[PDB]
Amino acid sequence: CEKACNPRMGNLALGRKLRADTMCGQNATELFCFYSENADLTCRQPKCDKCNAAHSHLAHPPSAMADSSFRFPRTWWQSAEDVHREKIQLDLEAEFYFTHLIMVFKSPRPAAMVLDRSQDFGKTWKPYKYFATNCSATFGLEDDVVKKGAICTSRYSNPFPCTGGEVIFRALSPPYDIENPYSAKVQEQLKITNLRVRLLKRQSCPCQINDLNAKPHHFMHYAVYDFIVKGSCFCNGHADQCLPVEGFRPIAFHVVHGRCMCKHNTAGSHCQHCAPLYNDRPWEAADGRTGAPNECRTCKCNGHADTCHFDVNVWEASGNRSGGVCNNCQHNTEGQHCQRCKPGFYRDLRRPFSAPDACKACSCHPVGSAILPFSSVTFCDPSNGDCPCKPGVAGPHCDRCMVGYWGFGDYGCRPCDCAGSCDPLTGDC
Ligand SMILES: *[C@@H]1O[C@H](CO)[C@@H](O[C@@H]2O[C@H](CO)[C@@H](O)[C@H](O)[C@H]2NC(C)=O)[C@H](O)[C@H]1NC(C)=O
Ligand SMILES: *[C@@H]1O[C@H](CO)[C@@H](O[C@@H]2O[C@H](CO)[C@@H](O)[C@H](O)[C@H]2NC(C)=O)[C@H](O)[C@H]1NC(C)=O
Ligand SMILES: *[C@@H]1O[C@H](CO)[C@@H](O)[C@H](O)[C@H]1NC(C)=O
Ligand SMILES: [Ca+2]
Repeated sequence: CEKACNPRMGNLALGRKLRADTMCGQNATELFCFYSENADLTCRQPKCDKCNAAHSHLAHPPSAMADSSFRFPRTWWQSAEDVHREKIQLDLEAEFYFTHLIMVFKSPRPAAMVLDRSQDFGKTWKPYKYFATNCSATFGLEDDVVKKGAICTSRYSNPFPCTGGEVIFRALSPPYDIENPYSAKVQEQLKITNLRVRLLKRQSCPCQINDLNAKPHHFMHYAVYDFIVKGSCFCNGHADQCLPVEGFRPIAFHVVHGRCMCKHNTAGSHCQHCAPLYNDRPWEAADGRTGAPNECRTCKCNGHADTCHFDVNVWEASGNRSGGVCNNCQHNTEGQHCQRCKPGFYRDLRRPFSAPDACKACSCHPVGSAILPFSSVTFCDPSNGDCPCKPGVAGPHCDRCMVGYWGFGDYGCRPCDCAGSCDPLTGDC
């Protein structure tokens, strides 16, 4: 995934549970009929059949909308008899991009219905598009067939055709197809966790029943062949392939998954984060317009840290060039970039600094080593490991009397008046 990228588009309906308030034949078996019209608007002979939820070959559950839209016999969900207020809802186990919807009614399309989304797993909902035979009379909204931008539409509400009639909504409206698809403005429109259809009123086939040997009956019910929800895994443009989301058990389908295989040194379920060691500059979504990747930059830690965090104060201090700060410096290092050895250690020039043994422990003798005020312990020079010795004490470790001194002790070494080479133990010449 070199440049800005995106996973494959697909029907989010597949593999997931579509829910509906009701379905025909909930209790016992039920006779049901369908009525459509021909060119002369005369009612056709109604195909009738039995419905029963307990049996697969008679049931019409909501899941019949999420199945393949091209199988041997067409399948459809069918609500209980005599119901107007109905709701179809699709809950997603993660955040996905929703681009455009296609419903396909077997019965006549509803005289009124609305579509909306939840961006926060069902806590809140916000409209997408209203549908009615008259937007002004039903919802007090303008019709987009005239207003060219309205939120309501009668384009998909005509009783004819009484069967196979489709309802459609496209999130990628003229304003949203241009510009960067990952911008804040577009995410507001595309990103969703749920998708809900609320049917408000049924619609009877207004065809002429002249050729009918019997009056219409057992038809007051909703019916939908397919609930095609085109969309894709959301990854902020830092991925082109997704795996299953943790804890998700799907139900002959081509399922769309949500867990992003993140690229561009990003991380998180949707690449919203930077990789743990790549917080040197602020995260940013890939630019679909520009095609720019906007990939996370690594922190400099000299190989003494595997994690780091951004810092706006350090960021501005560098001149907006770098702001990473290494977390939990390993190998006895200390710096912001783990670039120095801690006190009580020093640079081992024999080794490279990136090496684990870059810093070597100090061997300052506790008694022979002098201590500075406002400190209770001696630490060696980090550059060469030389400890500051008390008077008369010598060496890099201050662990023995200087030449010409004796009586190693907590106050250094006494000068031997030989003078003359000393025996450091007794002071004899
Ligand atoms: C939608 O609005 C109404 C309801 O169907 C209808 O418009 C009526 O008739 C004329 C046509 O423009 C309007 O001036 C009246 O105010 C409406 N009367 C009522 C009682 O609503 C028409 O069916 C539709 N078309 C529109 C409004 O253009
Ligand atoms: C990089 O941009 C500027 C420095 O050139 C940083 O300061 C920002 O300045 C802009 C105006 O140019 C303001 O709108 C921002 O509010 C400033 N940021 C802050 C944190 O005060 C800016 O911070 C840097 N980039 C980022 C992402 O912080
Ligand atoms: C099934 O019967 C019960 C009454 O005991 C009640 O739920 C209703 O009449 C039937 N169910 C539906 C969904 O209509
Ligand atoms: Ca179907």
